[PDB]
Amino acid sequence: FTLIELLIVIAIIAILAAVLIPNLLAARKRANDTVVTAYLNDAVKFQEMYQIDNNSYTSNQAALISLGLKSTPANVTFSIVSASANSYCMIAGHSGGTVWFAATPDKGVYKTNTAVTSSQPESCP
Amino acid sequence: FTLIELLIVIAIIAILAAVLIPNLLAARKRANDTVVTAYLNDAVKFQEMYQIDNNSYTSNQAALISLGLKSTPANVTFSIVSASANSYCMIAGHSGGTVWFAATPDKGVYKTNTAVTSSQPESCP
Amino acid sequence: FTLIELLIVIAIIAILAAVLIPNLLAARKRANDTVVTAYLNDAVKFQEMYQIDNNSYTSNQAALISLGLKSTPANVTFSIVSASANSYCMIAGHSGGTVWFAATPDKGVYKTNTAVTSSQPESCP
Amino acid sequence: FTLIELLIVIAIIAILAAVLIPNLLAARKRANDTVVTAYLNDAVKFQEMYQIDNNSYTSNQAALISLGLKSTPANVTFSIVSASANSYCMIAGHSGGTVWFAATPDKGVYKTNTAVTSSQPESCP
Amino acid sequence: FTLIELLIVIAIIAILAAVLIPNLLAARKRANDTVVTAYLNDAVKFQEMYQIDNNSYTSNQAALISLGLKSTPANVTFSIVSASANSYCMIAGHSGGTVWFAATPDKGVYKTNTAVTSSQPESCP
Amino acid sequence: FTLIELLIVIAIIAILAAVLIPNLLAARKRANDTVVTAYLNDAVKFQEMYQIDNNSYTSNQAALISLGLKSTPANVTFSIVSASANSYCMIAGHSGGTVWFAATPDKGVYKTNTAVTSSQPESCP
Amino acid sequence: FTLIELLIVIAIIAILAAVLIPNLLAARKRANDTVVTAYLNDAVKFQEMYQIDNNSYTSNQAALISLGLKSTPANVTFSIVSASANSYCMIAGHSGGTVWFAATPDKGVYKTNTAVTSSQPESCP
Amino acid sequence: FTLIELLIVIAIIAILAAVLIPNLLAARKRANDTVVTAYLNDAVKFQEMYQIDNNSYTSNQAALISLGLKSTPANVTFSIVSASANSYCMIAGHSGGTVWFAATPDKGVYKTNTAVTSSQPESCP
Amino acid sequence: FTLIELLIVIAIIAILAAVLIPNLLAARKRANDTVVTAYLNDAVKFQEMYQIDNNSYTSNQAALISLGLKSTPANVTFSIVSASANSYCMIAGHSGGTVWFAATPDKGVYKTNTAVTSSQPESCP
Amino acid sequence: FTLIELLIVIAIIAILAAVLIPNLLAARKRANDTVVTAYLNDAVKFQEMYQIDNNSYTSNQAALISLGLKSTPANVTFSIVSASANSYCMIAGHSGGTVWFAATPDKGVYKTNTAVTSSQPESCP
Amino acid sequence: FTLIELLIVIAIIAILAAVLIPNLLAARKRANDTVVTAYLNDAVKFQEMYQIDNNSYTSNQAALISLGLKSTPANVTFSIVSASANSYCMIAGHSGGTVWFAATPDKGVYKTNTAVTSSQPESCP
Amino acid sequence: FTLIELLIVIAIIAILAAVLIPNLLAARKRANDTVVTAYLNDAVKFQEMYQIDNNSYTSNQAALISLGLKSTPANVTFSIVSASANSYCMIAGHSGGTVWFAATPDKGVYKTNTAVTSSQPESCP
Amino acid sequence: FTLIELLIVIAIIAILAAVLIPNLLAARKRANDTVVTAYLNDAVKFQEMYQIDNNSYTSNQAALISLGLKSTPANVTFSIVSASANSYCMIAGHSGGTVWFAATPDKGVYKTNTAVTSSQPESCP
Amino acid sequence: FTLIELLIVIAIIAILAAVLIPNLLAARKRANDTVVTAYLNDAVKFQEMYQIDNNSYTSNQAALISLGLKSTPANVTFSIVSASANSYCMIAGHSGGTVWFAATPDKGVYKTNTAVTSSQPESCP
Amino acid sequence: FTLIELLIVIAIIAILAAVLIPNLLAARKRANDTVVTAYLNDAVKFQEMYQIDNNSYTSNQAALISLGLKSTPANVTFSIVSASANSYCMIAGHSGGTVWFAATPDKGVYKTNTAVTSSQPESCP
Amino acid sequence: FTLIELLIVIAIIAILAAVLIPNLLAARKRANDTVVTAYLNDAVKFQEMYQIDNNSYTSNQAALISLGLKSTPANVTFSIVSASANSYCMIAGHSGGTVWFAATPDKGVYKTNTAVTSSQPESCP
Repeated sequence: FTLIELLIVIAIIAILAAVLIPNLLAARKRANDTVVTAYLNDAVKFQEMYQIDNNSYTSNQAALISLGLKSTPANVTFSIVSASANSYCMIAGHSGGTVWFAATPDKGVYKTNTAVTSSQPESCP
Repeated sequence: FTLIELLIVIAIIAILAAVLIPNLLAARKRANDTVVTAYLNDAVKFQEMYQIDNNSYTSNQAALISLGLKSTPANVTFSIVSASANSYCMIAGHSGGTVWFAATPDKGVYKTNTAVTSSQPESCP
Repeated sequence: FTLIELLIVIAIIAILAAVLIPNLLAARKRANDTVVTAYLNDAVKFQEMYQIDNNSYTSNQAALISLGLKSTPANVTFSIVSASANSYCMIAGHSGGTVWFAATPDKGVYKTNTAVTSSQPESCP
Repeated sequence: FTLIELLIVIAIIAILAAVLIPNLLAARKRANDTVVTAYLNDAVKFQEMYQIDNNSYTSNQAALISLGLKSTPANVTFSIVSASANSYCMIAGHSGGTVWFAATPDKGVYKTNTAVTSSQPESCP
Repeated sequence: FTLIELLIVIAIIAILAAVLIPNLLAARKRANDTVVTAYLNDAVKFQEMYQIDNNSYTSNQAALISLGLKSTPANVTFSIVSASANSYCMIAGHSGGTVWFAATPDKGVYKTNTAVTSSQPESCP
Repeated sequence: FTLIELLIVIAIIAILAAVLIPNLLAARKRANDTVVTAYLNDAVKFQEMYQIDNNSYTSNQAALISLGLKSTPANVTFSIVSASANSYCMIAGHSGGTVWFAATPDKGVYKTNTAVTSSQPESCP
Repeated sequence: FTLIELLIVIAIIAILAAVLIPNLLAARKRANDTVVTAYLNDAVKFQEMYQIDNNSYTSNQAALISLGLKSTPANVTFSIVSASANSYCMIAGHSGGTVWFAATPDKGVYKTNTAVTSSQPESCP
Repeated sequence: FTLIELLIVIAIIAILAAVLIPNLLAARKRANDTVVTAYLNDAVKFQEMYQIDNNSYTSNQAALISLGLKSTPANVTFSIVSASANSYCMIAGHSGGTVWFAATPDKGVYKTNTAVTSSQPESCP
Repeated sequence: FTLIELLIVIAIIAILAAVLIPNLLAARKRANDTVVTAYLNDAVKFQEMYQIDNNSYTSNQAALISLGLKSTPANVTFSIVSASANSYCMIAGHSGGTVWFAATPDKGVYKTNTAVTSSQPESCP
Repeated sequence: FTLIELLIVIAIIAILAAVLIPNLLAARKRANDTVVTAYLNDAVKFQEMYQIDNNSYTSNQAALISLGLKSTPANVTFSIVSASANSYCMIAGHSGGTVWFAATPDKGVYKTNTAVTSSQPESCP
Repeated sequence: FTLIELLIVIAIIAILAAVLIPNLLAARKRANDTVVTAYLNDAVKFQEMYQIDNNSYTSNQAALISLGLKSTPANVTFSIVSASANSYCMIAGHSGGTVWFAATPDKGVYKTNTAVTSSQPESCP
Repeated sequence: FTLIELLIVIAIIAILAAVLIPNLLAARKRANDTVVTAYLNDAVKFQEMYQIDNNSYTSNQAALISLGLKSTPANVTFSIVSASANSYCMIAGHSGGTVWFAATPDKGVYKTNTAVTSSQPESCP
Repeated sequence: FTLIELLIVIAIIAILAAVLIPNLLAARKRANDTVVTAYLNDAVKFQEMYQIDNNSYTSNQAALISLGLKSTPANVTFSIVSASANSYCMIAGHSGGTVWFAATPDKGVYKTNTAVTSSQPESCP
Repeated sequence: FTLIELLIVIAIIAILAAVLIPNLLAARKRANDTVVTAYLNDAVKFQEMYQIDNNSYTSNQAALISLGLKSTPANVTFSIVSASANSYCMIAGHSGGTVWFAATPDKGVYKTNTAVTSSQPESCP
Repeated sequence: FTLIELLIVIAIIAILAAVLIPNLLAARKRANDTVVTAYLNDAVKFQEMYQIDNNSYTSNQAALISLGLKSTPANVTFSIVSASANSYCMIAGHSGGTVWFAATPDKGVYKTNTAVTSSQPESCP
Repeated sequence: FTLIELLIVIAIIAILAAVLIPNLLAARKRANDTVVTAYLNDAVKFQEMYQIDNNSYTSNQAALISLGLKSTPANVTFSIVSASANSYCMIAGHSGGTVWFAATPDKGVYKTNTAVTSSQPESCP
């Protein structure tokens, strides 16, 4: 067991420790988008359930939570823009996500061009 | 269980969440037309019942409701234009519908070219 | 139970609601003519009953009503034109009827070319 | 086959059931007068037949019935007032008729101003 | 086939189940009036048939039934008020109808202001 | 257009089909009596015409038919009982009538207590 | 889009497929009664038309069909019991109906206690 | 609201639309016979009125119309065959009737075996 | 959340998307027959209304439309074959229906063996 | 394949397992309301079928089941409050539903303010 | 990067590969029931369409397929037991399903106690 | 920490990197089919919505998009073959899918034998 | 090859053997949570499958295992707290995990504050 | 630099060369199990993909390889036992592994008691 | 301490210095393959992340680096051959490695027969 | 044994004692880098474990140690710069190492240009 045989093993550990460790930040961004997309997909369901009861759409979040929807997820900024009798607009996004996600009845849940680092969209596209 | 196998599953969920969610706003428009058509179809019946009693047609809605007709539905703007001894004209429409629906004795319950976003028709075609 | 199966059912209800509802205004016009023809047919009888008593025909309606004839029907404009010792002429019509109906002893109760929308005939044909 | 098509048919039956049914009470009054006039016309004949036999007129009804005259009709109040050698007076009337009918030789069978609801005339005009 | 696509279908079924189901109670009221009007119209005929036989009108119902008239209909309170030699008065009404219907010879079969919930009229107008 | 709206329409048709159809058998009985009364009234006339020619009354029917009287009507049993020089007796009745009708010169054409279901009267009352 | 979200959607489809599908067999029974009642109502009319021509009622069906009546409907057992000069009795019923329907002139078209599964009534009540 | 519930409702409407619609052509034939019988009954009256004036019967129709008789009805072929001093023969029939109707003084107004589709009878039976 | 759990969910969506989507073309065919049957049922009514006015049946469609009948429906080929004084024949059919529907007074509105893909029937059966 | 690459995959599975699993309890509540609404909609139909037979409404459930209605569904408390000759009131609700559903003829099938956790309504609004 | 760090990663992959892979066979059973329920639900519709045409129910499957129904699905044993004029019985089941599904008009499409591993039910419950 | 212990760890990473990485291309093909099936399923809905408005089917895509349908998905070649008044044919497929998918009203959305690498089908099977 | 060169190699092996060996106990805790989360996620699925069959939720585990669920995993304490008709509560945890995991329908599968070293939660939060 | 200082260094190299060299054969066994588990996990996926296409499971391996699955790995004996329409059984194992691994849909991929030195299992547990 | 004892120690150092020094070049080759395999394994992940965003695969490397991928490693020649919408091919290799490594979606990351001393492969196998 | 033979042996020991003793300080520097790289590699793991629990990254070291991470190694200056919700930066270095080592999620554990003799980096590159 030489020093050179130990020294080359130390050299390879430095190489393997760099390359084999994956990009963590990028992997979480897409998982964070799934949380935003899932919560908006759930939000659309409980909007339709409130439409059965009251014949309208909710401006406030507490109305949707009372019917059955969960509380806002960790590091997520859910915010309903507006809700008329026969329409709605719900913007939501994760802090370390990719982009903001809108949610309307005609277009469904989709993603906008605005970044999560930038400010919240005033109205959905 | 790799990261790539998880990553592609996250990618497919984003695709399925977009395409499988149907157009909600469009689906409700036709259901809203059925509510307007049904209420006008009911309104025509209670107009004929008032014709049996009083030998005339009602200008006011409260006369039709007293005989048996239900109250005006949620997000519906029912409004009788005019009602002579031997005729009537009743316009009605949903706020998030397609178009206004007229209701006369000779033509029955039919739909007009005027949109629900536009103002109420003054007289039926 | 799909959305398309519900959507086609909504489409067929719109078709059935248009075609199966009959022409109400036209149906009442002929029933209104029967009321005018019946009242003139009754008016001819009580004219003959007054002829038994007084040996003449009545100019006024109150004389015919005193013998037994009913009051003028709802939305009907009965009006005796003239009544000599050995003749009479009685025009009558419904507001939402087809045409005016005359009533003389020689021709009986018949219908004239003048429309109910137009003014009352001065004398019977 | 709609409910509205059935409902309007029910409405027209109510109209036709009112107007087409004639005045029954008035129609019978004139037929009842014919029964009184016929019985008095027959009574005058059998008075002349008794004049051939006895050279006088009958006070009692049974004398006229013995010669051939029929019994008093149903709901008729026949009553001979007086009968001298060369004259007679016979009042008669139906209960649901118009007026009392007299019967003398000089004037024949005629009708008086006294109503059938009012009491019987003591002597003929 | 999403949950939201099923959920909106459940929402529309709730709307269609409310509006498309017509007013049953009101529809039967007018049909019940036709039964009362028809039975009184039949009762008037068999009163005239008894007038041919007996020269009077019937106080009891069993006399009219013996000639040919049907038994009293289900949930109908037929009742002859009075019947003189030359007149009659017959009140009748359905339990779940609109109003009581009278029947005299001079006025025919007509409807009175008294309601079926209220007590039976003592005499016809 | 619901199933319940169709089902109630089927229910009302069953009610209207029962009540509005009149008693046919009873209506024909009185018309059949008019045929018997008319034929006996005609038979009395041609008996008087034979009295002008032969100075007697006919026992056989063929003698009356030769003068001008029509043949016996359908479902009618005309039969002359007896005919002396200065009198006659003629019984007649319809198979589906009410009662047998006699016909003598002194009493005219009248109806007897014997029913048409029962056997023919041997002699008139 | 989870498996549990798909699995619950499959569970609700099984529930909706059971409850929303109406009772078809029961719905047709009442429609089948309308066919029997309508055909008997038509049969009564053409019996009266044959009475105008021949002065009797038809035993055979071919006589009624020659005048204008339609052929026997599908899955209906029409059968005239008897037909005298002044009466008739016509039993008819659908194979998958409720009960047999009689048809006489005095009682009109009515339904009997005998079931369609049981044998045909020999004579009407 | 299922498709099957709508589909069975469409099936029942097809059944009810066939059976409930009565035979129109046959119903009019008997009404057309009444028009021919009425016009011949009127023609017989004005023949007797001409007999009072001229001591004969009319060959031409214009003579009867001048006295008071109406013009020939729509779709009716009135035609007087012959008219001697003390007799007459008048054939008449509707185009869509049953048979030709004769009219003589001895037999009155009666119907012949010749059909309306076949040619006009040369002389009355 | 595995790939296999996502993959089986994709497999079930393909199965549910095939089986749950109903036959649309077949469902519309019967609704299209109702439109043709309803329009012919309406056409028969306005033919009878023209018969009241003119004492004949219409060859042209514009005469029926002037009285009150609606315009020809979308994708429907209405065409009156012939119309004599006392009869008519009206063929009609939808482009994507089942068969052509005839309409005569004696047989009512019925369906023929000729298919809508095949040419129009020259005359009704 | 590092431990950190496995560890982050375990972290994302925990996130996806929380968010993607939908609210099951809320989804079933609306499906349970459809079962109650469907059963009451069916109950209203068989109430009208009993009205055809007996001319009344059923207090007991076994009468409705004998006509054709299904047995009470699983975890549903159907209960008829009252049923007069011309009216009815039927309360029903699911154990894990939203609210109780009433069912009257005038208002149809509707939902009340009373919760399914709370006790059954004594009478419908 | 040690061997122990690789060895524990291999150990966790074995654990995750067992637990995260769901029960595939059970998931397909319920999807297979949906295919059987959907095909029977479709089969019930085309049975009603054949009832409109032929006034009966089909014993053979080829008759239902000719109207519009699809071919039998993969690994499904559809088989109509019997079909009278006013009823039917249709058993069907998937090879890897749960139980056999019946289909009658009165009970609708329901599931029986017989297993798919066991033989086909001879008649529906 | 030997070189051989590092060397075997490098050897196992090469094995795990090959086997644990799943088939990505195959996984996307089935997800791409879901996008095509979903878009055709949506296309069928908006074809029925255009049928409600215009009483026909659309040849152009822009008509369906104006009603509410989304734009064509990424790497998808949607193309309507033909659209008559009462039918349609819509072929669609993904570039990296499995096969082309047709969409007609009678057969619904189904997959054809033609591959996505091969050219587009001219007409649907 | 000196002793000092061997001695420093022995010194570095002691350093590398300490630092490079990862925390095994902590790595397994999160993998153990995945086993508990996966088994509860599977348990929720088979609870919904039992809800399809029996219309309730299971108290016992053997009912869920009979449907298809696997046996309880090694070193896992699965235990269903309660299961009403329309709800359930299932606590589960690994012996060397982090915390207990609950599982209800409304909240899904989530983790509680109670530690695995501490006793089992009596009811879920 | 003594001989004893060199001699002890030679002695320590002999000790370090024995202890520091790990068990290679045992380390590969678990890596070989991962290859078998991964290939069976992949085999289960492509079995579900063939189920989408053909509605069955594959007996032959070439069918799975054609869809996308890789060739059999080096020193691995993959072998499908049986594959019915709704099930499968796939045994596989490495030559220098631990035990044979089965793969069914209900149990997933699991390991059996049979050793790789022993013969292949005939059927999976 | 002799010269011979020193001389033999010098002789053994020459032997130990030859044999104990391992093959360095060969040890690095396999570590260099791990760097290429790791970078391609990372490259495959960021290709799937670009597929989520743009619905395609990247031809240029800068697109993958912008998403999160690291810069090309030292002495590594990464080069994307081609990238269509639904596929890709990425060759990469180390200068002192063994062979070139390809990377496609269907086959994953694998090694080719071409040596690193030889030129770069034009397309992947 | 001469003095010169001893003297040359003393001379060679001085030469061998200089050359054969390796560079100790340099050998430890690379081993010290492995300790820093290993501790940062461990620190990255327990940062991801805290992200599972709290949905954030730790600023303090005591939070990471509580989860399972070891205490700071001897002669190592670990120090977390900052830690937002979705990112972190951790600098660490040995006193007798080469350079400071950073540790972020996107770049992994890498080495910076700053020397260990120089002061600690304020933020990672």
